[PDB]
Amino acid sequence: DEANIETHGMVPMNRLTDDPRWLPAMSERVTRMVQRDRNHPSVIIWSLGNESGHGANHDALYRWIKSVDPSRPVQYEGGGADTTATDIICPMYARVDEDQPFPAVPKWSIKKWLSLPGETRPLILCEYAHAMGNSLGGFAKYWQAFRQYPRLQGGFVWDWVDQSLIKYDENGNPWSAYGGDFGDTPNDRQFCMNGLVFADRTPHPALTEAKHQQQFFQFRLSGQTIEVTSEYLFRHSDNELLHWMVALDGKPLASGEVPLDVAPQGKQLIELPELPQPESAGQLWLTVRVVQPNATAWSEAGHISAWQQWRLAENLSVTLPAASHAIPHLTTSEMDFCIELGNKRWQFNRQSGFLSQMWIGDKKQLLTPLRDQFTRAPLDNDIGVSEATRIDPNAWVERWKAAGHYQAEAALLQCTADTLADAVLITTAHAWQHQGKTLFISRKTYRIDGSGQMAITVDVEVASDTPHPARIGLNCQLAQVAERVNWLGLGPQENYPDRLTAACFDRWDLPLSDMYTPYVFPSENGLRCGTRELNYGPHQWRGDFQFNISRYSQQQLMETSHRHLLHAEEGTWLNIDGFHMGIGGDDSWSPSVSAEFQLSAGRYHYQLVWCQK
Amino acid sequence: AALLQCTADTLADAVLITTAHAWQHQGKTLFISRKTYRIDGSGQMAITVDVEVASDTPHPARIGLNCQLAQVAERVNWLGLGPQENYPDRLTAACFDRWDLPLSDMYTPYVFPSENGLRCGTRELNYGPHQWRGDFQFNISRYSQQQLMETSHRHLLHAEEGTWLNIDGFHMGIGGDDSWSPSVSAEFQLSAGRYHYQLVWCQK
Amino acid sequence: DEANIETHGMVPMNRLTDDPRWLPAMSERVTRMVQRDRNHPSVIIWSLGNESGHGANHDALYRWIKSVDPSRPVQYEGGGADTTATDIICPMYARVDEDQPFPAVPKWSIKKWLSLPGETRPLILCEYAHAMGNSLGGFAKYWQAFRQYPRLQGGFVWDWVDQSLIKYDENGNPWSAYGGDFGDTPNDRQFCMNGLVFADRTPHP
Ligand SMILES: [Mg+2]
Ligand SMILES: [Mg+2]
Repeated sequence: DEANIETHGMVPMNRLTDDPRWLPAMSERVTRMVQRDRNHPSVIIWSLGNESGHGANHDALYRWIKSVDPSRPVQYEGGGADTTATDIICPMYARVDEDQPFPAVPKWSIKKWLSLPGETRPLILCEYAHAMGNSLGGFAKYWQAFRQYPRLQGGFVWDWVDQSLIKYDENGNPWSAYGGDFGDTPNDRQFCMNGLVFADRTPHPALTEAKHQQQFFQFRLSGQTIEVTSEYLFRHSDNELLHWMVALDGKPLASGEVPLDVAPQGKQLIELPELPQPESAGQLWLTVRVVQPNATAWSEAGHISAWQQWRLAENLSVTLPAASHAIPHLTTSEMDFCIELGNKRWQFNRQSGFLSQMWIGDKKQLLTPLRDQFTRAPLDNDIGVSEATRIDPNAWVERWKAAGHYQAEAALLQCTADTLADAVLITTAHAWQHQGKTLFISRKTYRIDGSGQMAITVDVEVASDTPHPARIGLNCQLAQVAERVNWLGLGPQENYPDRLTAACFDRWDLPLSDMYTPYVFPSENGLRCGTRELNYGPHQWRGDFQFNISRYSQQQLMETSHRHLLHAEEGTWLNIDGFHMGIGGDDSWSPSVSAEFQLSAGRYHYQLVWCQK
Repeated sequence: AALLQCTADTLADAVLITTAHAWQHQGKTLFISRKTYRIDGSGQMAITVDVEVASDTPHPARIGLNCQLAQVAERVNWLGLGPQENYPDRLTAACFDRWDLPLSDMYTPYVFPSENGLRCGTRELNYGPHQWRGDFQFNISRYSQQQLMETSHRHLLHAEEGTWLNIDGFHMGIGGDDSWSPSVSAEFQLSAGRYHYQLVWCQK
Repeated sequence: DEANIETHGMVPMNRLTDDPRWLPAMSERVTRMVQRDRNHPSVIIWSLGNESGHGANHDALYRWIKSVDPSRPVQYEGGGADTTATDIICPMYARVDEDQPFPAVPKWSIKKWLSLPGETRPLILCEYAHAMGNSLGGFAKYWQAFRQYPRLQGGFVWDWVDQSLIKYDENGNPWSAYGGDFGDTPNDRQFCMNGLVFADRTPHP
């Protein structure tokens, strides 16, 4: 609970608090709270105010709470969260490993706070993990330090529900309004969402990550025994059933159910029976989940609370997919390479050096040719506080715009034609320049198998002065529209290379509209990671990659502002990428992507195989 | 090892020979490797290697290749890091510059004979009439690799004929903070599952 | 500086120390040190012993140093390096990020020592970075934490010089001998080097 004080506008932020002419008007908002809310059993921590500087009055009211009710502690944040007007330390937005110094109000690192000379109090965070748009990246690193150290205690997540308002058009259909669009000046135009769910209510994708790291059971594997440990403090395990399943490539072999009962703060060992070993290639996966059988007051029957996955002993493929008896044929022109095989054929535009048109039928498979891609639509965690009038150089979007990633273009260097005994090999190199400075280098080889599949190998090379690029991959525009998509990898939600601790590796099936996640502010969405097989319509893709298929393009998400003004384009845009950047973050105005997950190797490699039917 | 496949290819300006291998033991397949050989028209050679490691056997030591050259020279010339030795976990001391030394300083005689003398992060290697380009780690020695494992003292080693040369792509940190428990930290182990490297042989 | 006490063989390692029949023979090796080395300006930290368990005698001599010379601190290692017989924490071979638990004598992580409930003293390591053969790997990670945190202070490196002995063959040429090759039983055959330089002297890499 909290009184009603905030003075976040004055210069400096302790003018109306330190001056003692304002003591009567300020001490009628704390006294008349305590006399209203002191019988209830729920409130355990009082708090004075938020973002109002430090002064003498915040020391004056503190003994007034601590002298008329001694059974609860008192918490206060502003001024650095160390002063005499508090009992438990509570910084806002403090990082985990790195630290940043300011004049006169530092924010030290969370492991460094406790070891300063003469410090004994605990530490509960008041605000962490800002959550606008795609966020809650790097969330898993907090919940290792929260369980290893004894004296850290946890934190509070900003914020739960959106703040949107509705408004009607001339058709009668509504659309969610935001910020300063009613007709006021001035405004701030994006900082009103702060969403973990929508305003309906209907859950974001970002919630099911926070469900997983906060679970009440912890599991650990050893040999052939599984170990279950608890995290309750008062309750005995009355209704819990364990549910185990072994899996090979989407085909089940063994399953079972074991009843469970653990003491508080105890341990239990569960012995697994023998499991049959397969003969073909594959990685054996093990999945364990926890199910309640009866209905409580706050849940129905059949609720799920905890899960965990591991990798078991495996076996690797030995034989070779060879061979077939069909031989491809090729022929040349001054604009196009024509490589056919029976019904199916391929064409190569000379000047772009790209795949111009692929054929099944008598049917146009594609419109836009096969091309590399090096960027994304700017999310909220890299737009900063920059706008069209005031600029800021430390944000990511202004550095990329400054160097010229969005503007640069390619120039061709070399394409050669080769004919093997069973295949053909077409080699092509490219380079991207801007204002006379050479940005990026790429070299790729195309191989056309005799069976019917295609083998593509890519070698990219990045200069060391320009800032680090967003993605490394390629995209295209398919012409047919289907109903469902089928991927073999991770699911069922979305996930990024920094937020992937929540999924499990299994087969999944969904229709098309669930892949697009409509945010209120339109940006990039819907990448699936770690997959090994992709199936859509009549087409097939194999390798190790990250992907997203969408109805919408990539440029139109960058240009517009609202979510009700998007229109559907024809065809389906498909985007396949090799290596990708974490999103963070812990603030939204300073960059907060951690250094381990950036893209700074200098050299990279990836391989993929196209296939029909 | 057991061989699987080798094919011969003739381009317009080059030739391409493709070869795959696999290593097994007691009926369980340990390691997989696939490599391509390309012979340029200028005089140089281009070699590309793709290796693949199973996920149950513990993590291997190095990933590379070695050979036995027949001529003996006086000095070696490398372009990269120097002048001492360095490993991928102990490399904060060198600087990136040209260096020149005679042969005997490359072998560091410990009293207990073991592995020694890898140079890391280099970009050019020159010894005698030969030339190697890419991005790699290397050591050239008078001694073999097996005889360092077998014996016990340092005064009982004898010199073999020729020069053994060893070139490696990716390598393991050594630690450590104890000597009875393992102490190599988890960040510098070799657990990706897939790896890639490329190198170019050249004469004169 | 250090007195002359080590009892690393008995079972358990506090038999000859906790039993008070051995107090006179043990308190003639600390008293006659302090009266020999107290005028010099170089010594700044006294130390009782190494690897000898914990008992009552190590609490008994501690006030005897801290009552006849108050101008220097007193350091002691064994038993977990937390007990009442010391003033500055000194674990041996403690790691930096991961930790390993033992029964009854843990070795917690070096950033985790200072944040336990009711702990205020500094921390100087007594032994770190064992150095036989190719070693001193991962050494750079200590010297980031030594400069970021205020209250850590540094450590001591084992060991400086090799312990080799010479012996002659029939040719007259020498070779460095090690361990149990003279003709004794038993032996340990590699743990005598611990080298940062050779025995000449000539520096390691
Ligand atoms: Mg405010
Ligand atoms: Mg000892």
